[PDB]
Amino acid sequence: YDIQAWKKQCEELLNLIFQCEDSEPFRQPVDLLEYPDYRDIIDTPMDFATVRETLEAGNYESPMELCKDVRLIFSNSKAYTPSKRSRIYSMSLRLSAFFEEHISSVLSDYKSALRFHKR
Ligand SMILES: Fc1ccccc1NCc1cc[nH]n1
Repeated sequence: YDIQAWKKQCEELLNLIFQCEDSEPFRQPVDLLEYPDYRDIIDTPMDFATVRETLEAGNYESPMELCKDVRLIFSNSKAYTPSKRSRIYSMSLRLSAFFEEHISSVLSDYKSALRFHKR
């Protein structure tokens, strides 16, 4: 029933993601000195520190907004990868599976709580 519970749930999920070794390439913005043409392919950079900071600033209204930004981290990795077998891309697929497995109940509980609020 709690319309605000998603925020702490997302904080705890981001804590789990930061503990995951697979998140290391995604914890901070992609370095343009390491990948000079990054912005020629990727229009909207995103990373987990920017997601956490947006959440902690009170700049997400719902877990769907957070989920859209986290998914952008993974679609950027898929768009920039030179191969479907690359190391960083392979790490993003596992991390995406972990994130989707955990965010599902957060989204369901929030949407259910909001429907109850507007009943
Ligand atoms: F070299 C790559 C292979 C596959 C996906 C992404 C990259 N480089 C960009 C990046 C993203 C996060 N860390 N570095």
